[PDB]
Amino acid sequence: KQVVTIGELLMRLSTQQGIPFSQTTALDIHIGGAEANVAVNLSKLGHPTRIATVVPANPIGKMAVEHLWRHQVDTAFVVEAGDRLGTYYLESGTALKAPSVVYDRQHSSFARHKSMDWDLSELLKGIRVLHVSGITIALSTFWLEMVVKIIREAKRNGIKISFDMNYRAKLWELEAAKRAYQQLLPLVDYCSAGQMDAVAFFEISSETTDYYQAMHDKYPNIELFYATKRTVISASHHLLQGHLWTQGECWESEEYAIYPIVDRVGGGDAYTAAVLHGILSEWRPDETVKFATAAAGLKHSIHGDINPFDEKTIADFAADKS
Amino acid sequence: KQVVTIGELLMRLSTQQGIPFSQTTALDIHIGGAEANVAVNLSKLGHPTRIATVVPANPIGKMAVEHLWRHQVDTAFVVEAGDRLGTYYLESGTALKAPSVVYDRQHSSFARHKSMDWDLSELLKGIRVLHVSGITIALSTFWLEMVVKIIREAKRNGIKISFDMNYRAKLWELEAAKRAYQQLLPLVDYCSAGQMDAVAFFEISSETTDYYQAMHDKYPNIELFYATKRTVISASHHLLQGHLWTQGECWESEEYAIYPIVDRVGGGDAYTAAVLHGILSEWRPDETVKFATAAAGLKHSIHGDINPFDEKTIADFAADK
Amino acid sequence: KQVVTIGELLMRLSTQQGIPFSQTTALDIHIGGAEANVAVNLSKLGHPTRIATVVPANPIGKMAVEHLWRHQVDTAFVVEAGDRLGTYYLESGTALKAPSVVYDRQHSSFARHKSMDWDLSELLKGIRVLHVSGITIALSTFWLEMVVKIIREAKRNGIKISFDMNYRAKLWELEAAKRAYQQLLPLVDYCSAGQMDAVAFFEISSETTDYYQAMHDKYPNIELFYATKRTVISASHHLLQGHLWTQGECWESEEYAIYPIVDRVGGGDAYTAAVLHGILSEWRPDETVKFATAAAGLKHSIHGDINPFDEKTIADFAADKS
Amino acid sequence: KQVVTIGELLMRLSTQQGIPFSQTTALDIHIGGAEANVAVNLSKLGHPTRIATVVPANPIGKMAVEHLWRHQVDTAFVVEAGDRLGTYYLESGTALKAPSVVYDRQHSSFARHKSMDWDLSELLKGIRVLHVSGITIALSTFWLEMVVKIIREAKRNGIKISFDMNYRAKLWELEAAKRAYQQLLPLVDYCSAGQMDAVAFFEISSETTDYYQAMHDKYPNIELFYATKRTVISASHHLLQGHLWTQGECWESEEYAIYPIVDRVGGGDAYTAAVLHGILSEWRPDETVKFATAAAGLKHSIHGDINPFDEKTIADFAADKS
Amino acid sequence: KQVVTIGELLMRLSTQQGIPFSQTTALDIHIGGAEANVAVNLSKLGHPTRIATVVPANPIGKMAVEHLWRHQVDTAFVVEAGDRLGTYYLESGTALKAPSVVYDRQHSSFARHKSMDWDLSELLKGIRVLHVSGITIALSTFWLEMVVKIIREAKRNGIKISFDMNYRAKLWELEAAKRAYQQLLPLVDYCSAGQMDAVAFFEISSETTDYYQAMHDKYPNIELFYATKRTVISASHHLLQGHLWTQGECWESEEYAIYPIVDRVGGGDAYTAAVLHGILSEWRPDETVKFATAAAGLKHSIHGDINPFDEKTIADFAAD
Amino acid sequence: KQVVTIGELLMRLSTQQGIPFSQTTALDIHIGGAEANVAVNLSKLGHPTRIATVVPANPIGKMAVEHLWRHQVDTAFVVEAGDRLGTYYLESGTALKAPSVVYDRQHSSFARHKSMDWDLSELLKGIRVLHVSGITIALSTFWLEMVVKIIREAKRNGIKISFDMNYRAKLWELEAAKRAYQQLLPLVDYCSAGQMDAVAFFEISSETTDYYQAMHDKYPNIELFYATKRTVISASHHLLQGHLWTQGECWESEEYAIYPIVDRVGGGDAYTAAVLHGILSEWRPDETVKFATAAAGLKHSIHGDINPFDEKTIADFAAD
Ligand SMILES: [Cl-]
Ligand SMILES: [Cl-]
Repeated sequence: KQVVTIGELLMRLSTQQGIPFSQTTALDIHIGGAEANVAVNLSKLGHPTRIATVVPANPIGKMAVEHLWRHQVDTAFVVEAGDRLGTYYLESGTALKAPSVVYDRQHSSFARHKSMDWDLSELLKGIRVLHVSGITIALSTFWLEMVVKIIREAKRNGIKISFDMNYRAKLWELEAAKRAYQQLLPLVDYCSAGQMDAVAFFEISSETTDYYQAMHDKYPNIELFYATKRTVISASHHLLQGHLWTQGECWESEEYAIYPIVDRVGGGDAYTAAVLHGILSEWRPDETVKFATAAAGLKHSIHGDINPFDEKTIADFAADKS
Repeated sequence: KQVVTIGELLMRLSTQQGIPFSQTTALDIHIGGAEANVAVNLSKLGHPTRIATVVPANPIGKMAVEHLWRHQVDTAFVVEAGDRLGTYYLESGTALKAPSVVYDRQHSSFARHKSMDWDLSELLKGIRVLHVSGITIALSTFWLEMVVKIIREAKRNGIKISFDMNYRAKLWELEAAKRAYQQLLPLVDYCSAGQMDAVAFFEISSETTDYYQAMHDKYPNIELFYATKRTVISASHHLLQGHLWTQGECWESEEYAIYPIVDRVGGGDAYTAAVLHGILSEWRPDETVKFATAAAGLKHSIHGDINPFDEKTIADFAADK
Repeated sequence: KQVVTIGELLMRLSTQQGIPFSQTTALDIHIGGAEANVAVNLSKLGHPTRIATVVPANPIGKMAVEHLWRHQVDTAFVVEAGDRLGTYYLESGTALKAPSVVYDRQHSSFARHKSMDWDLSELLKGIRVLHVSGITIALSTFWLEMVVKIIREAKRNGIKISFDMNYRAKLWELEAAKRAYQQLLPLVDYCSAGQMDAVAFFEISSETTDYYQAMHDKYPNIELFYATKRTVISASHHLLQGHLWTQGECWESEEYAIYPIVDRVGGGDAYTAAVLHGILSEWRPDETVKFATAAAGLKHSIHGDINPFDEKTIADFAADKS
Repeated sequence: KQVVTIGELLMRLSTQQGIPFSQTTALDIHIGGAEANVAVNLSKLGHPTRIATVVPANPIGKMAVEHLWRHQVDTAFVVEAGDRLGTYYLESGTALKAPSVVYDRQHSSFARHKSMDWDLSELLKGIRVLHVSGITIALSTFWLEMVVKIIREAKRNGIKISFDMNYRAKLWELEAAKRAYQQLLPLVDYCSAGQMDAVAFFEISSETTDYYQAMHDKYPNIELFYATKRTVISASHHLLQGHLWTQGECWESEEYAIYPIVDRVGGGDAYTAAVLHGILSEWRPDETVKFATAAAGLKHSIHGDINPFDEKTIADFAADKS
Repeated sequence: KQVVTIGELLMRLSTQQGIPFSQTTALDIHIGGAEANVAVNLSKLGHPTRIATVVPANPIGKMAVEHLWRHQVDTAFVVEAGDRLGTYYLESGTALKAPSVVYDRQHSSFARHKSMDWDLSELLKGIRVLHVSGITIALSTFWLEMVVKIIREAKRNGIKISFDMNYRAKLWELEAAKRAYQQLLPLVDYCSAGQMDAVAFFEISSETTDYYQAMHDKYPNIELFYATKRTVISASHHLLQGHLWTQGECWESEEYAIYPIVDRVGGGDAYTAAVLHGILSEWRPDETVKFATAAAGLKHSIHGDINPFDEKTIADFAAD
Repeated sequence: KQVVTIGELLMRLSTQQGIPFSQTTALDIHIGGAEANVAVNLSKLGHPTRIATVVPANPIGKMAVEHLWRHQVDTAFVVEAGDRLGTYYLESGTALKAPSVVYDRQHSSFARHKSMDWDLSELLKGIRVLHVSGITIALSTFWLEMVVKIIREAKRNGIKISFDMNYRAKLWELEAAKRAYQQLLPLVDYCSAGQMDAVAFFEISSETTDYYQAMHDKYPNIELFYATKRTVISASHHLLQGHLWTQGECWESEEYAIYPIVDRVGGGDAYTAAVLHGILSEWRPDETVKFATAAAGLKHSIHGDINPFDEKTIADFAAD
């Protein structure tokens, strides 16, 4: 089954372990972006994927396109426009010192794009699932409205809608995010959202124990919720457990202890891609949460945004756990 | 003798020798900017310098400021504002393949700045020379008009004005630049301008042999012109010779053959700083052009934007070859 | 215009400049191979390409496959078989000291392969040119035989044949190579071959000034020959000039001086790809040889096997010299 | 408020993780020195600092000076003389293998210096605290007596005295050290001393649980002691807890678990500088000890000798652990 | 006391921490091999060592030889032949991700060797201990029979036989290996072998508790058994404890917690060499097991196959 | 034929190309020293060599020793003593910018040595040639006198004396040097010296054209002189030609243009070892000067102090 996604690619520029911005003489490059990571990760698990996106017509934009080709993501729907690819700087963290990020994504070709450049019948042909996150819709009114527009056209073709809340304080205030999420949520089939999202965006009280049930109660259209519970002990030591709620039941993976941590970035996108894989493969929910959590766990040992492992490697690891 | 400059600092991100953008997995970092480079270079030669500039209040902007501290450039007139430090990417060149650049300087804190945040009584106190380049005035109407205002105030106080043409095609059209240069040129004392500048912006004829003389006729206020003549044989082999015109005569250094080339970036800025150093030390024109060309030559052997050598090292090389 | 090729992919393991094997602590990796480099270089110039080849079903085989995806070479006709990817070690050379190689390509999946795993009608569907080199047919009788079949099949379909003599002493002795070449030569349209080839394989006396006219006389079928004239001054200083002969006239490029030299490997494949490009573009001879020599010259400035430049970048450089 | 310090700068030359001296092909460089590190760290926190020190008038000595500039420590009192900058080699440690050091600091300019080249009225002008360590006074009888002469001039002018025991087996015998310490301690206001110090140098029975109270009885002039309690589990796993004793009370921070460890070097200097910052800002004991332990903890995540964090970053971290 | 060994050297090509094969642009080089590592590690502890082995006459073969010179192993019995040095690729593991290997050792000079190029009275001259492992004998029948001949001759001379089982499933079948081990075990004095070995090759039921006693009973010729008990929590966290059995008593070290892990490769070879060192120095069994476990644990902190520490350093750590 | 040398090993710490001291964050390590380089280079050409030297008993001293083991130089005559290994820093040079050096060799274990810790009969056993340079004798009166003492014992045993003037202004003034050279020269068989040496230390006038003949006249015991003529165009472009004088003739190699230059350090030592190799192999002078000049030329392409090429590789290059 084929999947389409919508999202911005960024170049991440990272310091080496133990080196602060103020002492760095070189930066490691990684191409990534929430939705693009999900496309790459899905393609790793055998799903043909495609992404509607925008890059500048320069060598840096071309690196982003090359990243897609390398991981076999269809680039037919990459549009060339604007003046720059967005970037961010990441200062490595270890032990007591948390990673630190400086964004430089504003004014990017994507963020500034205001032109309807996609033939929807074409973008959506043969597609089973459409995936997008709250990062994209936060970038601008044009993007919020474009995404809704595309969601609706997809729903009319019976395409399933996957939505990753992915709230980023750095991108918008809780109230604006909330207004926007309330326009998307009634249109979603599969939703990545956790307890914090429940309280901030679903009017759920911090008090309620079964928040997934109350989230479904508010938006009965949502068949399935998925997220990880992360316990941050330090920048080098997390506990990680997958949750997947559907049909009135929460299914949980085993809890993994991850230490040390090579690179947590994209850990969430690995999880998301792995859940969608299980759904598309029509697995039982226990099988899906177990596989997806193993995938996200393994991603933490790999520098860069995307998860390099094939399905067999992930499955084998999930089976050793039990 | 103190020198003040005005300009934007950029972070350069470079590939390693022989590696194209498409295969690079890491980029080397260097902080620089034409006027900032001149400031640093002058500091290395014993001149207290300061710079009026703008950076974001984030760790990346802090990197630019720390670069100034490291090289003993006064930072009291650095202004924090905006959301980003401008950058550019540089793909290494060697042999037949020229270096290649991709700018990402737009929307920088400096470029977007529209606020008069400099106390001029303070900025210009104790100052002997003010230096600025054509890159700064190409960025916006505000910077063009801001530099003009500081210039006029500067002259009022008997401060000498050093102006580096530094036309960049990727910043503006010849016509726009021409109009702007026409506002600055009448205010300049020491001008870094070459043969293509004379044709381009001085309305000088292409045929004319004594361009410096004719440029001076056009703007009699300009006491001295300085440039290098670069012969580009390959990305790894240049010939370099310094020119310095004043009082009706061109003075020229010996011609250096530079090969291979480690990093030509900031080579012009090393020249510019070394010329200014000579003027400030009241050297003769022959001593100055000689010293400055040696400085520029040595810079080509050093990765990054600034010239690491002290006067003695530069002078010993110049007197050597 | 599509091109298909046949050839082995190797992993090159290279020392850094000034570091001999005996002092090296790390080796840089590059994937490459004469035909694959031509494929990749043609793709860089806008020609859809595909390649018939063999790699093991392991992570190292996979790296060769990923190399192809990265550069948009079709991999549908990559076959997975055998036990190892061929490799070779390269010790960098500078100034008086020449580069030095230790091959480790024996027993590669490609070299060992004895199975007819290609559907010829699929492989040649929509193909305007078939390219292959002396390396491939030297590897075994199976490969010589396979190349012959495929050419005869291509020839019947109106497909042009491109052939790189690419004689390698390490792979076979003159006598064997010559008998092999004598089967292919009457079937070639475009031929990369130089004076040593003429003397070695075209039966031409070394006393003949115009060897190209004589080689053409031996084989009136070959519509053009191409090659570079390399003057080795040192490991860091070469002169390079392109030749292209067709219809009774040798056309020459300017002679470039190349110093220093970053990486000469694949310079010949850059030249080949560029010449084929000019042919498929139906350019004039003087334009082609000018373009292709610039391409090959620029390639010397880039680590690894393939030429990273686009057409406009090469053509801009070619037009600067004169 | 302004601080003066006295001490030698060293160039540290470090192997990479997991690489022993016998296999290293490059060494990473860091400039440091107990007192110099304290100066840099104070300056990070807003305190103008200056340092009386000696370096050779050569490019290596210059690196030491440029390190001071970069971190805005006043260099007006750096004296150029002698033949060499002291160095030491540090072999990385991880897990069971402890870091290993080899000093190459004898015969340095600082070590051999015998000249009184500092105008004291200028050196002590506008100063509130003078800081020095047992490292400096161990280097020579000249430095021992020079530090004594300065502290005495300082004390006349109403300046507080900060002393860091910092006993080094490598530098001297306990008894000689003991005798030197007996000259300094009666003269100190703020002492960095642990229980090891208490037993070895303050003649406090190792039975004694409240060693600070006994140390105070011995030296009633000492207003407050400070130190970290370090529990070494391995070279990659330490527990760290700050202690600060003043007017009859010991005040503790939370105990931090640090793992892995990036670079413990200079962690004590980060603690020392943080404590002094708190003393200078007139914070309460519990504030200072909490802030300083956090500063020291974070330093462990950074390669090199100095702490790169600003006050807000440190304060925010400290506030999160509560 | 001098030690001789027999074994193949391989070049290991490794990715850096956190980098998969698919993204690596360079590979770090390490020379090693089970028996070659034991030889180097013994030399580190003051024992003159030598190794019977085969490398190609090319620059890569030469790297293997210079590795031996660097570490003062005698190379008089290195033979040059064949076409290639065997290699393998190692993809780093950290935390949940286990390291992974791709072997490229087949058709190696050592593997394809069929020529008896060693003067045995010279190779064994002045030697106190002969060491070899299950890796060598698995490579070819030629090597199996070569090793047997050499053990036979070594025994006539009063030379002690050290054997490391080192079963590698990739090299041969359980049944094929069982039959080789049966010809060797009756000839062994010091044996590196664990509970899995006891069940797989000594025909002991997985039931028996005191497996070493049962192993001794099967082969009363074996004076000492040694092995580590390793508990893998993750790729970055192992527990490690040494065992040494002799005269009907097992002797155990303290259990070490190792984390993170820099490079576990050659950890067992470090253990083997240190045990042999203790035996040759005539230490008590408790000193030996404690010393060798310390040695093995420290090796985990060092990139590469060999243990760079001297006796004093290892001994100081064991005592602290 | 075996060779003994006497000299100090230094650790060289270098910046990478285009990086000045002021911006470097790491330094590359190379072990070397004029005489130690000669010993290593001779070993590469098949001669068993040994070196009398001193290093500290610490891990840095050990790196110097491991360097010798790796290149098969005998270390039985390395003595451990004192507090530090000498070092120097080298700032890379390219094109117009010459490399720049800062020495940190004073107070080294070797520099400060004052104890006769060598059994001369053992040091010289089996030796055909003894080599030393003006660097060693300049370090202290102890080393000057110790070098003479060893030379004399060597001559009593028919050993040939190879001396490399190698005057270094950093180490001593011309007068003191000349004094010392005047004790050594009457004892030398093979001498590395050029025209500047002739004027400076042989008291030849800068008028004489045939300076070697005049130098021989003064010291007829000197069978042959050898040196390179270097023309420095830039830090990345040198011309190099070898000279070799014997039996009243100067033999010159072809002239090599070297560009770019990877690392000139040890270039002279490569020349010296290759010349000695030719002498020991009893080659004709034209064969020797051609081979040695090629050796020295190839060295310029290799990072570090020592020449990695074998004889066949150098000979093949010379023949082109
Ligand atoms: Cl770690
Ligand atoms: Cl170069």
